[PDB]
Amino acid sequence: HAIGYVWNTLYGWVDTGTGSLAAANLTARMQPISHHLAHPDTKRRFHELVCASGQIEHLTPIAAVAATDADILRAHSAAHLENMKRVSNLPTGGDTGDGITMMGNGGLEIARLSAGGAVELTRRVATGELSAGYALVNPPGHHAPHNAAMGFCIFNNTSVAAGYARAVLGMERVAILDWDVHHGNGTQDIWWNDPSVLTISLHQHLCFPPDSGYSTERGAGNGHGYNINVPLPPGSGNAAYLHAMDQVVLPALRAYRPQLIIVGSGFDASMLDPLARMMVTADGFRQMARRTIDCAADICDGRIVFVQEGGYSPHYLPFCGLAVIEELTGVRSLPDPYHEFLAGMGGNTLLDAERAAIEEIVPLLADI
Amino acid sequence: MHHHHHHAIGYVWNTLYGWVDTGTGSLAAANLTARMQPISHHLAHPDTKRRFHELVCASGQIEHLTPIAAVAATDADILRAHSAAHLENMKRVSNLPTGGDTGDGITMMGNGGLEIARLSAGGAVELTRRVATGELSAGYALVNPPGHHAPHNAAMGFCIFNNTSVAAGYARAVLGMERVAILDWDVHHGNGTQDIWWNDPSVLTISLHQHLCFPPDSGYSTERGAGNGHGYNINVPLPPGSGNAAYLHAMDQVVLPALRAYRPQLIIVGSGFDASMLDPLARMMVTADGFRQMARRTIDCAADICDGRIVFVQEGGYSPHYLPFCGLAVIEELTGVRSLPDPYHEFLAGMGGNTLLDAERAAIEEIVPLLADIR
Ligand SMILES: COC(=O)[C@H](Cc1ccc(Br)cc1)NC(=O)CCCCCCC(=O)NO
Ligand SMILES: COC(=O)[C@H](Cc1ccc(Br)cc1)NC(=O)CCCCCCC(=O)NO
Ligand SMILES: [Cl-]
Ligand SMILES: [K+]
Ligand SMILES: [K+]
Ligand SMILES: [K+]
Ligand SMILES: [K+]
Ligand SMILES: [Zn+2]
Ligand SMILES: [Zn+2]
Ligand SMILES: [Zn+2]
Repeated sequence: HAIGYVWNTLYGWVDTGTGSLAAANLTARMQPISHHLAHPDTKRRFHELVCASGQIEHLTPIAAVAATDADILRAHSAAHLENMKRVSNLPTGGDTGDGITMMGNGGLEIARLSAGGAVELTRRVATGELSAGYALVNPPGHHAPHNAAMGFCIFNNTSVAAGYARAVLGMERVAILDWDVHHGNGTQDIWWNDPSVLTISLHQHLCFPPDSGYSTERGAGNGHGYNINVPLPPGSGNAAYLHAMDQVVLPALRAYRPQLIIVGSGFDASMLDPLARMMVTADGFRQMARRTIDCAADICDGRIVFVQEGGYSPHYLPFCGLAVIEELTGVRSLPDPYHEFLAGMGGNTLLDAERAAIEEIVPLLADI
Repeated sequence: MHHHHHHAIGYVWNTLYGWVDTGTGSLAAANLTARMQPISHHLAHPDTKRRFHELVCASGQIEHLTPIAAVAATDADILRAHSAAHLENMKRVSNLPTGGDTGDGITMMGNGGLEIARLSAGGAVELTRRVATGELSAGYALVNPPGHHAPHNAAMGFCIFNNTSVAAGYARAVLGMERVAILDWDVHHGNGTQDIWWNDPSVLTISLHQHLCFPPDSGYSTERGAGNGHGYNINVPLPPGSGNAAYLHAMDQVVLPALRAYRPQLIIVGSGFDASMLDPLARMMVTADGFRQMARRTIDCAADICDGRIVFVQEGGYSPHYLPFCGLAVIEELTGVRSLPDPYHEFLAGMGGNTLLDAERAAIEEIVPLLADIR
């Protein structure tokens, strides 16, 4: 089966400045650093591993096409789009609104290519040209709500893709499964009132954004029951994540019957990620991808599009990401070289608090 | 500003601590067959600790510190904590043209790397000596390479010599202290320190750590020492996700009672910051304010029981962004000069770790019965 793969060189050129997360701040005594948390290198190393592993030979490279204004407006307000144009047109770019998420001059180009990468892959998987794909995009998306950029996200890539599959490809139902460790508040916002896009987020409870991602956030109106948050406790590893998959996510998808499953695929739930406290290993992500791809095979003719979200371990992210790619190609050519080191650390036993957190969500399936 | 409210607080930073060659790998070596791409910043790159030093300076804290030169630990110093075989092996590895593998396949010394290892251990010793004479009331030795994994007869987990054990050995043998406590709050088990003082009740070793984080299969509460040393090793393994609340409960329910029961003449803290909320090498949720409170508690304990004699010795910690602020917070508790906020405080404050969870309470409670056997 033909597996689409998007990497655009510019994805690795996203300028993350000289700060750690916020900018270098002299009065705060936040010393400048050359590797920002969100530095594009982590995602670049993933791409390079896809290549150096030989996975790329089993992949069909798909060129990103710049997401058009029409594309973006299917997920975002006109005001946000205008604002991003405004910010990117600034001489040296600037603040997109949150004081953290920066765009350099002409940075809109990369934002368009990131969203457009998700769209082009979605387009080609929906035509049946490809069976599935991974769009290794950057900047990420899931924090961008309808009317803003946020949390390194300029546009909500997966929502742009979903909105494309809905409006252009005429699909009635699309699901976005987001397993980036942070809450997909942006995706939740965009599709809040809309039952034609089921939005599911697995995330460390209150990791980022603050005060966001409670399971009580279920959508509104016609969209009520079509947003599912699965907030998990810090220290949740493979057992908790797979339990979440098996108890909530896959039942949710099966209940909902999407024509397309889009995965907001971050790897910041990994054992080694600085930006959360979760204990997922490459094998955990492998199993999560395997489960979702199989579900897609069962319920929507295998139509599944992975779209890169977060993840901040330049050491370990590439192997987490590679594991996902291997599940897509079915070519398994490399061990996770950290497996031995991480295997004894824990996370593979479903703890009672993990179980309880997931069980809280099971009643919500009834409303799908 | 020349009227200070603190006594002399020692501070050790030697330039070479920032020059430890960590190579081109992430954690183990970059390995082409495994397709582990080389990387410019190894997890344990010295920049993280250098950034801590530069923040000590740039914040103005250095103006409230008494800079203390590291002196190279002598063979005699090292030998109070390590075997002649280990010392000789480190000399052998450091004499190799490009140095090499110290034994475990990850812990490397370049040629002449022994000089830095002696300076790291010697930094802890020098500070300890100068607190002991009363010249300094307390101090922070911002040493590198770290120590706590190195047992009597090996280098391990980036540790060449067990710096705090070298310091404690010196306090025992040279300063004639009868009892020394080593409190190790680096997030990983202090297996090395535990090993060194296993049979010896004259050094109380306490480790708080993420359960089985590193080393594997190490750091159980059943590891209690042996012979006359039985009851004088205390492991407090904690669940992943443990934050300020668990750590401070650990301090209050186990650590401080342990120290009070033991009555050391000196407290040495193996001070890592890898339990921080943003560290890649553990899953703990300690913030700078958590470390502040741990430091405050431990210094106050030292004030109460051993005339304030407390020596902090740097261990691990892998957030170049956040470690400096964790470390700053601790040093501010030494000087009482609280002159800089944690700029990450609000970002991290709502993430959690500030509620003592049942599993966290329960893990700590396991250790409480062990206090009864302390001295
Ligand atoms: C890619 O393989 C590794 O991860 C590498 C080698 C290893 C492999 C397997 C095991 Br079970 C243990 C170690 N492990 C390490 O380099 C472990 C470094 C220890 C980090 C802890 C340092 C610290 O802060 N101690 O307090
Ligand atoms: C020093 O201040 C900060 O750390 C900075 C700003 C901030 C400050 C306070 C709060 Br309550 C929230 C955010 N933090 C962020 O903007 C957080 C963005 C990173 C997390 C999202 C990345 C991701 O992978 N999302 O999926
Ligand atoms: Cl002062
Ligand atoms: K919806
Ligand atoms: K998520
Ligand atoms: K002992
Ligand atoms: K420890
Ligand atoms: Zn994320
Ligand atoms: Zn002063
Ligand atoms: Zn450590």
